[PDB]
Amino acid sequence: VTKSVLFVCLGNICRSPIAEAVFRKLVTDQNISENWRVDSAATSGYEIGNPPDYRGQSCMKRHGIPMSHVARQITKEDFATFDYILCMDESNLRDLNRKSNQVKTCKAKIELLGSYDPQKQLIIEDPYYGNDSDFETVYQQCVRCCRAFLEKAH
Repeated sequence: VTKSVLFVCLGNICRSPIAEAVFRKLVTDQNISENWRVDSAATSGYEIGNPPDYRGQSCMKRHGIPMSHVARQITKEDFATFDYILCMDESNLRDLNRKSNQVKTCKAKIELLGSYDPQKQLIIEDPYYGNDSDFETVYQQCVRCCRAFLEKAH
């Protein structure tokens, strides 16, 4: 059957849209995009409707990675339909775990995306109050973690 992954951050503007776009390009480059449902969402409603932070778009454009998204908040349905929910920081994880204990069906495994990093940079830190170099770090983390996740899901 199709496999699915939902990347999650607080606002779904800085971090999770990059993770989604990196993963989608990885599976498309490996001829298996059709086997995956890939998405991103927010724990909060703070940015609903908005495209990714344009600093993130600038970073993705440098790297040649297509990125298009409209921010949305995670829903109770997403816990039933996704195989994996991969989030950025421990505050996301606590939030997601709280929301997941409010539904009947939680198929998803809920984990830090950085738990996949061979370099063991566990937290993908919010770059909103940082600079271009922070978005670049987020990017690099997502490239390492997404490849590892694709090679062997936990």
